[PDB]
Amino acid sequence: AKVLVLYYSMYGHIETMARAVAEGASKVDGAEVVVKRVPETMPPQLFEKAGGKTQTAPVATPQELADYDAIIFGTPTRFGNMSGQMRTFLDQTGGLWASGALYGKLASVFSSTGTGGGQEQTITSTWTTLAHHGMVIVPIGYAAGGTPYGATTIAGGDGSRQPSQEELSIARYQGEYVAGLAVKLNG
Amino acid sequence: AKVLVLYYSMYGHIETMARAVAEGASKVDGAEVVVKRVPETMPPQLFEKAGGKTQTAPVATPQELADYDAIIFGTPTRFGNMSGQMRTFLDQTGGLWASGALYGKLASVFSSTGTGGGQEQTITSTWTTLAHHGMVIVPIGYAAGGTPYGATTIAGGDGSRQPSQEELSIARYQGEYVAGLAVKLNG
Amino acid sequence: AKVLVLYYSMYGHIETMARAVAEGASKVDGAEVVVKRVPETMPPQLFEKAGGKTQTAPVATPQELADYDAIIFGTPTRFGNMSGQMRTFLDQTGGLWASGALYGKLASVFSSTGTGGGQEQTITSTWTTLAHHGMVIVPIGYAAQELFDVSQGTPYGATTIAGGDGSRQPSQEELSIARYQGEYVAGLAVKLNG
Amino acid sequence: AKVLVLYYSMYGHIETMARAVAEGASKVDGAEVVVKRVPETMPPQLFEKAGGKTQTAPVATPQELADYDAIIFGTPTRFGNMSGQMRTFLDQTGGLWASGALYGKLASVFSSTGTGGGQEQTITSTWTTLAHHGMVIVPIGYAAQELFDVSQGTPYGATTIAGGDGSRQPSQEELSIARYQGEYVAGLAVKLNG
Ligand SMILES: Cc1cc2nc3c(=O)[nH]c(=O)nc-3n(C[C@H](O)[C@H](O)[C@H](O)COP(=O)(O)O)c2cc1C
Ligand SMILES: Cc1cc2nc3c(=O)[nH]c(=O)nc-3n(C[C@H](O)[C@H](O)[C@H](O)COP(=O)(O)O)c2cc1C
Ligand SMILES: Cc1cc2nc3c(=O)[nH]c(=O)nc-3n(C[C@H](O)[C@H](O)[C@H](O)COP(=O)(O)O)c2cc1C
Ligand SMILES: Cc1cc2nc3c(=O)[nH]c(=O)nc-3n(C[C@H](O)[C@H](O)[C@H](O)COP(=O)(O)O)c2cc1C
Repeated sequence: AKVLVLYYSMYGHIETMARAVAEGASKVDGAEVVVKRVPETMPPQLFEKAGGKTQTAPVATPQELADYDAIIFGTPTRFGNMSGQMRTFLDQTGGLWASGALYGKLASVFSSTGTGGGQEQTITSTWTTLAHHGMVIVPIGYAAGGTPYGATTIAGGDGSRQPSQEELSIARYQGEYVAGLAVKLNG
Repeated sequence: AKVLVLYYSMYGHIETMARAVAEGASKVDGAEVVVKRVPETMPPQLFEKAGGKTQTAPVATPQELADYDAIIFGTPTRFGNMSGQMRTFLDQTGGLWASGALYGKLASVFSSTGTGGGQEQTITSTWTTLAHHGMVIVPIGYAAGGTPYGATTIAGGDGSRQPSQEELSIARYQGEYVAGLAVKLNG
Repeated sequence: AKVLVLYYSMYGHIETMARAVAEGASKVDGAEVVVKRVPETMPPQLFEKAGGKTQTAPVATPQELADYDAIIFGTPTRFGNMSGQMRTFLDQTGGLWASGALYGKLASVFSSTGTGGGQEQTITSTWTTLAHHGMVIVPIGYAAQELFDVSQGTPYGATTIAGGDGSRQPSQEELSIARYQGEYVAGLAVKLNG
Repeated sequence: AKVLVLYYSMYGHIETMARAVAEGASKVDGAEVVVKRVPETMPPQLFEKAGGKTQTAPVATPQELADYDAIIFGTPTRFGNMSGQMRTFLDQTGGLWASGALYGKLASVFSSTGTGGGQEQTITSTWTTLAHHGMVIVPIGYAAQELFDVSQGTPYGATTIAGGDGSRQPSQEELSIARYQGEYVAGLAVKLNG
């Protein structure tokens, strides 16, 4: 089964989580794992002014999402929604929608946040879009700051540092668990 | 694989939908289907005053939910949430939660509504509880009044009549599709 | 303006928060503040065996919600929804809905959780119902620090952590935010209604 | 009171609804009403090829949102969320968030959909962001029939159906509800701010 970890990061928190998700997924024998990012939509000079961390993962196209049995989506919490970049990207998947291309495939969501709240709403509002595509939605439940909706990191914004070891463990779990389901369903 | 259709109905709309869901599930060779209701919490005299339709399906206990590979939950739209009866029932599943008993099992949701709106919020707010239990959430997507979140019936409240043939077809689809996934995952 | 703080509590956490909300509301001259609870639905023997806490607040009826200008709703988080007791109570507001009785009145929500997870969904899923009644929804955002009586969460409404075992009590930081919510909502109620 | 109707539209459906909202708002004496759009993010050539509609409204900046008492946000439904254009615009409100600039101001939301599905989630997921800014959320409920200029949906905000092919235009029933929303929000804005 093929697993895509697909993410948006501006300051590297989701980037770090994505690597952990992918490590977890790669523990599953039957699973082929790939990590890609959605495009940055901000002009590089605006990204740099804002202090962004340049992302180097390969860039996904909207249409290649069809190639995978499971897609694990990472986004920062942006006032309780996914980022504009992820939203712009998903707004480009209309052509898949029309064809059923993601129907029945597994979807799961991870996030990162400051200490203001909103991470639950980010994850569940991202589910909604995934449901329009007919994707099967995988929460993490009581595996575990924490939500049962998906892994999170609390990045205590500004002088910000880094995901905790416990946070990265839960992120690894989410990838291992999603990948295991993907192999059960698809070989 | 074992499939439970679990529902709450006061005026029979969800009752009618549940039968359709179960017909759909029963089309799947590997699937064993059972229909049960959550208890009515209103005193019978209060139910009758309100014009309720007496429900006769067997009553589920909260703990027997553990026996099934997939659970398809039906609730009327009540101001954009599940009914108090379904909420009281799910509030009794704490003992399962604690043990992981529903973790990884499939969950899906259907609803009924008047013409006021709220059906989307009823379905997605019910998902949230299912996620706390670690259940895998199955939307219906573009199979289809309609929502991709789950089957609905628009019961145009008062002088109310009945689910449409197209509505009942989508409800059958939801059971067939959920049951098919349950057999893929569990035999 | 008349402000109702309407709550459900099994183990006292929301009760403590309700009292805080009401204290904040009472700071507003011209706000008349009342605290009531929704009925317990569990048999008393079961409530007692479970260690539920007895409470002095008067029990609300659904009808009387019409008599206020603002209603601040408190509920524990039950798997990311309001409690079955609050849901069952709100399901008895159909007659009010049909007459418009709560339309345009102010509404706000507070919660409690064991370990954090779900609190945002509890608050926003309760907003849904408030919107069907046409109530004006008041989130708390991140208010100016000087408006809190303790020097310092969610923007959706005040919350408290009860711990995994239920033994934690609300901190003065948490209670300060609850007091702020009541004062802020009551302030708006008087601005709109005298 | 100053009321901003701030919208995104690709094919004109939300533009038509915005104009309706503004017409309703303008009925309130003392309400100063302004309509602006968020910037298009697609390259113009791609917008044109896709059949996007050109529009006269002035383009808003994020900063100027601070200058209003009420903001009524319009967005098409994009898989049950606001559009990437509105999301990208709101993600540029961090400086306003940090200064409190929108706190306590009134907010309300309207939408459009192709075939119905998702509209409720678009509106309530936009409320989330408004709450992070501490805005007072105004749903429309089911208002008294006599307040609509056409004799007669969701309670969360006005909506319109564009059809599967995008060719449907908003009905006078739908537009009446949009006009109501603007008049009702503007009325509240003047009650609160003069
Ligand atoms: C536009 C904007 C909105 C934000 N909204 C929230 C929020 O609602 N709650 C929160 O706690 N943090 C919020 N933050 C902080 C980010 O979620 C946080 O810094 C996250 O760790 C960044 O992930 P990244 O490094 O992958 O970009 C927001 C940041 C931005 C830029
Ligand atoms: C307390 C209450 C709340 C209601 N809320 C809504 C609503 O938000 N939107 C709606 O369109 N209908 C609403 N209705 C109507 C019911 O969803 C509808 O009648 C449904 O078909 C009943 O299903 P049942 O026959 O299975 O009870 C509500 C009804 C009740 C009693
Ligand atoms: C059925 C049930 C479900 C619960 N779900 C959650 C949950 O989703 N998240 C959580 O952190 N705590 C949860 N709790 C813990 C409660 O939120 C906690 O008991 C409550 O906040 C206490 O408030 P009270 O003392 O006013 O009853 C749950 C408790 C029960 C009984
Ligand atoms: C990426 C995308 C996703 C969409 N998702 C939905 C949907 O979830 N539900 C729906 O009914 N229509 C959906 N539509 C149709 C739009 O909501 C419709 O084009 C929009 O309401 C038109 O408003 P406008 O003319 O102002 O752009 C979608 C359109 C696009 C381009």
